[PDB]
Order: sequence, then C-alpha cells, then structure tokens
Amino acid sequence: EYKLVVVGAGGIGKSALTIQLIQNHFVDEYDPTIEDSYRKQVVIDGETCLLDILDTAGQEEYSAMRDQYMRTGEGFLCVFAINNTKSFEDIHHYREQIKRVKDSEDVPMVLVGNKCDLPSRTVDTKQAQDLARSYGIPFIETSAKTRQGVDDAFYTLVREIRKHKEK
Ligand SMILES: Nc1nc2c(ncn2[C@@H]2O[C@H](COP(=O)(O)OP(=O)(O)O)[C@@H](O)[C@H]2O)c(=O)[nH]1
Repeated sequence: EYKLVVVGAGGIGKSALTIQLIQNHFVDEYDPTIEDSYRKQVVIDGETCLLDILDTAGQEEYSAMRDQYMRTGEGFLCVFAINNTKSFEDIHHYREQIKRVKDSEDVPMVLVGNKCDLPSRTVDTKQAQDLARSYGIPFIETSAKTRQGVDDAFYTLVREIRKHKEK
C-alpha cells in the first residue's frame, strides 16, 4: 500500500481535499480474513492507498506524532491556499522537516495550491511554480469546492511514489 500524507497549515482545505478524494475513489473489498469480511479501501491509479493528514496547529499543537507521520509517509502533498500568504511561507519548513526526519534527498512530494476557485489570490501561480522547480517536484492548483485538480494532485503523487519505488 502507498502511504500518502497531506501536510500544511491549518484551515487550507487538507481535510476537504482528502474527503473529496475518498468520496470519489473508495470501494468495498471482499476480504474473508477480516472480521466482517469487507473493508473499505481507496484505490488511486491502480494502487491501494492509505491516507493521513498532518496538522501541527490547533489540537495538534499538543500532539506527539509529527515525526511519526513523516517517517511513515511515503509521499507528501504539501498544501497551501492561494489566498493565504502565510500558508505558502510555511511550506519550506514542512519540507525541510520531512527531509530531516526521513534522512533522504529523494522524498516524493507534490506542491498543491488549494482554493483556486477564490477570487482573492495573494500567491501567484508563478511564485508556486518557481518554488516547485527549486524542489524538483510538480505543482498543481486545486479546489476542493469545485473539485478541480483534486484527483490530479493525488494521481500525480502516486506516480511520484511509483518512480521512487522503482529506483
Ligand atoms: N473556497 C474554498 N473553500 C475551501 C476549499 N477547501 C476547503 N475550503 C474551506 O476552508 C475551510 C477549511 O477547510 P479544512 O478542510 O477544514 O482545512 P484543514 O484545516 O486544512 O483540514 C473550510 O471552511 C472549507 O469549507 C476550496 O477549495 N475552496
């Protein structure tokens, strides 16, 4: 199973994106070794995927689990909101923490600019493309409200993980 982690500042749509992905892609699978014989699973681009959201503020200011999410995750959606400059400024620290915890210079990641439906844009596409280029990763704009780009962001992350697992 591919282990995907959605990371970013609070209030940017991480939960909204993940819920929309599950809604579109969950299936009920027959498994007679499980108690009730059926389990829900998310399948993305033919791969069974596990999904987790990493917040560090709010209730998660009190959590002991940040580094554990980073060690377990195999690929990361690094999310900001296009109407939240601070959330964009927060990206670098998240990426640096992931790289430090995983002790790897090759961590599958996709940069995601959410809320692209909103007219109040303070982070330009070019700013985000430049950041993604520096990191060597894809950038995609999404809206959980209108659904634009949501599947594409996760499908792209799955391909990034697949390439990493190949070699
Ligand atoms: N306009 C708009 N609002 C969104 C979008 N995604 C999330 N929201 C709203 O942003 C707020 C925070 O979303 P949430 O999923 O709780 O963010 P989280 O803290 O990152 O998990 C909620 O009121 C959502 O309805 C989006 O793409 N567009």
